[PDB]
Amino acid sequence: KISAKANPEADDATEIAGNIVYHAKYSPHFSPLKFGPEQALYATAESLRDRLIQLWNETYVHFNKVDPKQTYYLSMEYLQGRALTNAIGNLNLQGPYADALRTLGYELEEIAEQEKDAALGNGGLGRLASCFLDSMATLNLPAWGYGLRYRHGLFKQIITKKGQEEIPEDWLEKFSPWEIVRHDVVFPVRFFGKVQVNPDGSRKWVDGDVVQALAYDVPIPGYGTKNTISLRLWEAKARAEDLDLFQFNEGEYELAAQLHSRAQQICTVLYPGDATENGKLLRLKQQFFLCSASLQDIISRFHERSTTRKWSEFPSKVAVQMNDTHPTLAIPELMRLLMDDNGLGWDEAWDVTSKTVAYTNHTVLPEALEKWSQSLMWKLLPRHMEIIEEIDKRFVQTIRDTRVDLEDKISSLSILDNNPQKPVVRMANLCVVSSHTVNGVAQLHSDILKAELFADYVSIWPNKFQNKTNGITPRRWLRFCSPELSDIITKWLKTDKWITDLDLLTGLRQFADNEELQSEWASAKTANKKRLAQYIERVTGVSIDPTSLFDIQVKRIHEYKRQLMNILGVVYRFKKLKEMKPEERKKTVPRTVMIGGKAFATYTNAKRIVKLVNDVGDVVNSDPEVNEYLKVVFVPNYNVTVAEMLIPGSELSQHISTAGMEASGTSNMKFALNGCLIIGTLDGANVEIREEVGEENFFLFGATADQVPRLRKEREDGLFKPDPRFEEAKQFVKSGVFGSYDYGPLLDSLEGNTGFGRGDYFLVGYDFPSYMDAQAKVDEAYKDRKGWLKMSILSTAGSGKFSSDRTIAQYAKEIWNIEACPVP
Amino acid sequence: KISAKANPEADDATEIAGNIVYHAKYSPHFSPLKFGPEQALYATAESLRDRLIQLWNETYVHFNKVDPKQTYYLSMEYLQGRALTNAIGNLNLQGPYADALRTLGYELEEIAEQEKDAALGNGGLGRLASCFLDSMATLNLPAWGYGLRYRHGLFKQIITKKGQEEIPEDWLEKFSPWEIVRHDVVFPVRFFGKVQVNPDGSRKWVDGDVVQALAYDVPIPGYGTKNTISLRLWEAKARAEDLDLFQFNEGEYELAAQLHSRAQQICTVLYPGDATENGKLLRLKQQFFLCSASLQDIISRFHERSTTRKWSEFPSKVAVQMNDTHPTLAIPELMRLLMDDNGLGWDEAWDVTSKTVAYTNHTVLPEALEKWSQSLMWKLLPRHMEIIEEIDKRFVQTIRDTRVDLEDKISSLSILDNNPQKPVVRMANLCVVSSHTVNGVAQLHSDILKAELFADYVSIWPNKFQNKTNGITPRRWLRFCSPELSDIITKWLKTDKWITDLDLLTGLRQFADNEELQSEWASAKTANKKRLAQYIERVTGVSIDPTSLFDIQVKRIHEYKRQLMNILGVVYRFKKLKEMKPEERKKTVPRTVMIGGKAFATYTNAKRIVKLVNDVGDVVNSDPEVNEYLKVVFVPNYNVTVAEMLIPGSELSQHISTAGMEASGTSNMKFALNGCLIIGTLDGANVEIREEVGEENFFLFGATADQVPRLRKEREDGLFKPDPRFEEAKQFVKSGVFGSYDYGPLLDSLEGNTGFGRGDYFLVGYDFPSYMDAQAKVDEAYKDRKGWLKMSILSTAGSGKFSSDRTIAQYAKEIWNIEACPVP
Ligand SMILES: OC[C@H]1O[C@H](O[C@H]2[C@H](O)[C@@H](O)[C@@H](O[C@H]3[C@H](O)[C@@H](O)[C@@H](O)O[C@@H]3CO)O[C@@H]2CO)[C@H](O)[C@@H](O)[C@@H]1O
Ligand SMILES: OC[C@H]1O[C@H](O[C@H]2[C@H](O)[C@@H](O)[C@@H](O[C@H]3[C@H](O)[C@@H](O)[C@@H](O)O[C@@H]3CO)O[C@@H]2CO)[C@H](O)[C@@H](O)[C@@H]1O
Ligand SMILES: *Cc1c(COP(=O)(O)O)cnc(C)c1O
Ligand SMILES: *Cc1c(COP(=O)(O)O)cnc(C)c1O
Repeated sequence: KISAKANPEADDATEIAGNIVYHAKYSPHFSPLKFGPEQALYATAESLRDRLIQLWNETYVHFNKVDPKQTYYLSMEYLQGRALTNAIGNLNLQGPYADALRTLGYELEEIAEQEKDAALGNGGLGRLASCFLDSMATLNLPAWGYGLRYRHGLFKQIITKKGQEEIPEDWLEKFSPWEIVRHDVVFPVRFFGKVQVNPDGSRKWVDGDVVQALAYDVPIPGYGTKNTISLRLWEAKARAEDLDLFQFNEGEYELAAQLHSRAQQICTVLYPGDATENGKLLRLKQQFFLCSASLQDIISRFHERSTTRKWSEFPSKVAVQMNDTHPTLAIPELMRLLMDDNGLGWDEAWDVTSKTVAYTNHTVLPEALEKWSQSLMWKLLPRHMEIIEEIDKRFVQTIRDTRVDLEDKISSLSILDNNPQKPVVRMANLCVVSSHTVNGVAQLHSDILKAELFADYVSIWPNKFQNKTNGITPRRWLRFCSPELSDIITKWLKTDKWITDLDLLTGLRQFADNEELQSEWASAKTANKKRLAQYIERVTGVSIDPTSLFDIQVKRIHEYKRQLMNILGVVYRFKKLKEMKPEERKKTVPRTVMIGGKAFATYTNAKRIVKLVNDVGDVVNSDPEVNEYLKVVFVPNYNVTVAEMLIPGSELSQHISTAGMEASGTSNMKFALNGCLIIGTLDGANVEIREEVGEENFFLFGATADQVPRLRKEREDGLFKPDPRFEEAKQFVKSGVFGSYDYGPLLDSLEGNTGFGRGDYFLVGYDFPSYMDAQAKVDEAYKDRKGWLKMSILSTAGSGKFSSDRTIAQYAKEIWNIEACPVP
Repeated sequence: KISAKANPEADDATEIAGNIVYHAKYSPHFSPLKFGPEQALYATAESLRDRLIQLWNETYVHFNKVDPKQTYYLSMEYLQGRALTNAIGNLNLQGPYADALRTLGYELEEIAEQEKDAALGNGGLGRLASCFLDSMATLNLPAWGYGLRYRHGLFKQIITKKGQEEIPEDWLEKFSPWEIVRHDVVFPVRFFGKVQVNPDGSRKWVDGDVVQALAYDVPIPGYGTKNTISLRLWEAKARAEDLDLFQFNEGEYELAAQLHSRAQQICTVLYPGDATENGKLLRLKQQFFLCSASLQDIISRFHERSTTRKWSEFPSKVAVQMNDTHPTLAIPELMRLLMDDNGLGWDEAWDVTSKTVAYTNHTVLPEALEKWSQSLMWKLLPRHMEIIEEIDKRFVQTIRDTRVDLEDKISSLSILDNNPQKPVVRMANLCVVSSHTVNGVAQLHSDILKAELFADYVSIWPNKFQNKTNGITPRRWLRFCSPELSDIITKWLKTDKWITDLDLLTGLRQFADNEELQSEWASAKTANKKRLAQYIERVTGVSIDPTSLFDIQVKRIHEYKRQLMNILGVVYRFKKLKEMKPEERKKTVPRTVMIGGKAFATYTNAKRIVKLVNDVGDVVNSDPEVNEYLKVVFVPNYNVTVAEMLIPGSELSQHISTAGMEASGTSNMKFALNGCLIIGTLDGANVEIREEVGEENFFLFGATADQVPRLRKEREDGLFKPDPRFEEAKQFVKSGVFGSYDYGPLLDSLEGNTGFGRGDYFLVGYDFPSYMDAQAKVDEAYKDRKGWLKMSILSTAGSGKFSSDRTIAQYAKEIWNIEACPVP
């Protein structure tokens, strides 16, 4: 009935309905008879993109006129998730859009479910990046992100009888309605080739392969602001003229299209397998391609703002932030662009580069810092190796000529490790030496960087090193994912200003004992639990009881994350439930356990752990004697959407990594913000959460990070004494109770005292008893409903500090020296 | 200045200007700073596509409600050219769009020049297809075309010092604003695999590769009607799930993506080189892909129109027309879809197939009819070979049962040639045996098919064979490419109804001697010649004199087309001009010779001819003693756009193929319609043109088709006597006058009496003298300006018969049994 009428600025139900129908008809991607939910999604998204374009454009023009110092965030991952709910929310158009879609015959919820997540990231590195973008927008900061437009993500995880199987993502196999292609924004990116030395001493990278980098903008709208910034993504492309027709017409199709194939490879998947030289080269190509395209674009915008400019202004007008060591090549690439393409001398280009770049480190373990073969780097990126060797020459000369106390450490401090067997470039060393600031992501992590990992560098530059505690946006992670709870918070604080000033949540503490609030709290959590139930049934086929305790663990599958401990706990609780009399079973607290996460495909034990969880669920969930008191579900394809479904409905979440292994952990912060209590080790963000929410609202257990090496040494000296419940759990897994899959090889990782891959290095067995004791505390606290709801309210009430708004403001002031630039 | 305001139905300058700016802003493909000619082009096209969508939709719905019999035209080529001018013209929005672009700061002409031709075809087969689509739309016929969405055409021709070089077309490297993707219209297409026999006797093609066939519609608007039909184009695609991640992550990138690569190959170029087994298989895959995707879509639309349907209705509701033998596989594919996917028995599916399919043949030479190795067919399309062998078994049984006088000819009449040395499938035989109608494309061609090529088949089915003389649309080829001449015609006929009733042009004959008309005619031709001069200067750098005689030959470069005869004529003319006294040179008619066309890349002598034309021009054009009387220019990258520039400005065109070699030739018709006289052999469309325009208005020469074999035999018997002027032309080319390129090997094709590639089989030497005598007649006729202009007017006046509207109306009534279905 509703007729097409374009209105790019539609802000009421009737105008918005007209604009959606306009796109359906005049921006078609389907046959015109079809107006199903999927077609309704694309039309709605295109209706919203109209407003996004207006704002993006206004923002671009304003930043152009003002010529503020601008920050560019370089990341190999962005976990954008779905864009619909967030776009509608930040434009504060919820009611009008929900009403428009109703007049067109749909519930907004159903349409929202059609959207595929943007497969542009994998883990916490990427979701941090995504949260940061939302906060940069909302704080009106002149800042952008750059990334790669990956076609297939890491992988879509499916769960079969074999356990995890890995299939390419398909989010772009029709189209993304959010992105805007910029066919004028193309930069050449080189690979391989060699260095031409000119008579005047200048140098030029020549020959090799040249790919085209094409820009796509993804608009990022701020909450309660016109300010709309960009996640500018690159697509690697060959030109038509790069296809060799002679070869094609001889039947040599692969040779004919070899440039197109190498360009496609760059944006196929994140973290392509790098056991072989091909893979190592591919990963390096992706990092270089990000770096080179992004820096060419940045330099081009710097010049475009010239009202007449001097290169001395560059580090007063540009900040480049490296998320982890993946964008390390920005350092030598910026030197290359300055000196070769722009004529600067080494000293002037170094002064610019060292004042522009900053490095954020996300790791405790020095073994985990990136290193590349010097031969591979010479092959792919000869001119950059020239620049890197010069950076290292100068640095080492300075240590030799000023720090004689460090002479014996030059072999570890240098960027180039000239080990006779496997000479490498130490990318973290390149980052620390070159960057004006280096930061960690939690206080303890940052102290560990200063005191252990980079101590000799701290000695050289005692003001280089800073902390910036991670955070999460309360838009995506509370306001938009839990609207009913958000309405309760607004009502009781008598303001909605908490959405941009999350510290206002402490105003809930005075009401934590108030039974009317506890009632409304409980109703909210229950609603979310029924929605979650529905979802889990939909996607795993298992019915789950929403009056049961929802216990959730969702992280990357990995021995140090200790999913294996959780699952052995479940196996023990199952066994005891089975042995109990039915009269005794009625005393226990019913529980639905939910584990999810992806396993790196080639990581054998991680894949065995996923298989184990599923085999355990298959048995427990189908056992009519205890399945009223316990169910276990492996939740597949964990991504932002899945987190948006689980987090609002969560009651207990598990953050149980071996102490000392986690720098941070932002999912912890999401769960705490949503009233979900944590069972956790004293590690990463758990430390700060427990501080802010109060130790009485947190379930702590396990060895502490300083005990861990002592306890490993006790194991090696044969002094470990396994708890009987742990031994019984193990045996039961080895009993055959969970089918014909031999779990013996997985569990052998927990056996013995010595050997790589043996001796329970992650202290599954040692922590097990305090872990089970904590789970007993959870049960007892759960049975006291009023006490539970009080703890849940305090958890939300104490979450203010974890806002990514706080984090980004600190970066803005202390590292980038940028400020708000609100679009009028 | 002008503000964005969407108006899909914009019909005046101000509304249209707003809609263009609306697309520029809200359908962006560029950074928002840029509004150059290219960006203007895209925005203007999108503005027009708005109107095209409305009409396409209205048309689709109307055909759906009516359930008329509908024709589907299958072609491996469409020469669509540029769409802008044609779209504006058919919507009769010329004035409003030219004014809109002027208010936005542009001339429509400049915007028009930004458009890349759709590289979807190569030659006359494809432009015929494109003309037919325009006439289907204009005559309100329920008819569509199906084609492949080729990414890179055949090739873009560049001319370098080496002559022709071939580069991939790039029309899709940003996007095409005309097409509409239909993500719900996807069909599976199989290759290789094997045939499963089921216990119930049914058979199923299984295994092998499976690609996805995705539809894109290109709207084809009719002149003076709402009726807008489709050229539906297929893209071959792999699914994301077809990428093998294990292999990708092992560094085996080619293996990982091998399905994606085989899908991409299908739509890379037209006519991929087929000397090797790979290429033969790729060409077959392209034909099968077209056929299978198209027929699945047709069957799906047949069912979608059901009001309740019976299969007996299918051939009353569907006609499939095969343009040449490339869609031969529609016959067995339609039997496969009917019997396997839809459950029909052989006899019912054959009755349906034989009444649905018809075949248009375009060939005089039996050596030219497509044949494929039986083994290759078995490998790629096993189920189709099963069906083909059954068709052939039954047909041969029919000859035994009913036409025992043909028993001895079964080995030539059968579809399967079981020659022990080279067993093949004869695709033409399959087409003739299966189709209810077979037609040729000119009266003489059709008589040759009945009397020689398929005589025994005519004997079996004496009503199968028909003629349908080709034609051209007077919209693209007169009304839109020559607006000024069109305005003169309208003024003198006192009507513009000729645009859809081209036989009205005979009303110009009474005026062919009228001095005022001749004056206006000349003025019109002169304006077109100056535009052509500009263009030639732009695209070759050669400055040409528009008061000279413009002599044009534009066809595929080939020894039988006899560009080599033309160029040797030019070389002789140049030599005589140089030898003349300047007093004598002033007696001659100045001439600009223009040759163009593409050479197949591996066809050595064709490429040598392109080089020769360029080397001759380089010398003549830069010779200040005769370049006032002669210039020669090779016009590069001949395509629809180039013909749109040359044809309106042409005075003489050359259609000089060896007699008996051409079935038709539509470019002949386009020239005749535009008042350009023809120097030509008695062959192809020249026969009918000369009849219609009058023998006094045509320059005929050369051997006739009945003489050709006798003359070839005389050459073999050593009785040929070369004309001295021919010999002198040859020698001068061998003199070194045209640079260091040795033309000896090229000319060796004209030497000797026997040998493949030798002995002047195309009668260049024999026809040369009557050719030079005709060119002499042209010069004399040119000097009599009134007599020339009378002949030019008579040429246009007699061109009515060559309308594609006549051609399609005949197909509609006599072959498809479809009728007008005007959209209200
Ligand atoms: O302003 C001085 C100078 O700076 C730049 O030269 C640097 C090169 O760009 C860089 O490769 C490196 O040069 C070394 C070569 O790699 C090596 O092969 C050998 O020749 O030693 C060189 C010096 O150590 O370092 C220099 C400068 O230190 C810029 O390219 C010059 O144009 C510019 O004049
Ligand atoms: O008419 C009913 C019957 O028709 C269809 O069968 C045909 C097959 O589809 C077709 O291939 C061909 O089959 C021959 C096989 O190719 C070959 O192996 C040979 O040895 O024997 C077969 C029979 O000639 O011909 C038959 C029809 O003559 C349809 O698929 C059947 O299900 C249906 O029963
Ligand atoms: C927040 C989030 C993460 C990061 O969580 P960690 O605690 O570091 O494991 C990862 N994936 C998704 C989908 C997230 O939403
Ligand atoms: C009309 C046309 C053709 C068909 O020409 P023939 O005379 O059949 O060779 C080929 N190419 C182009 C660009 C045309 O416009």
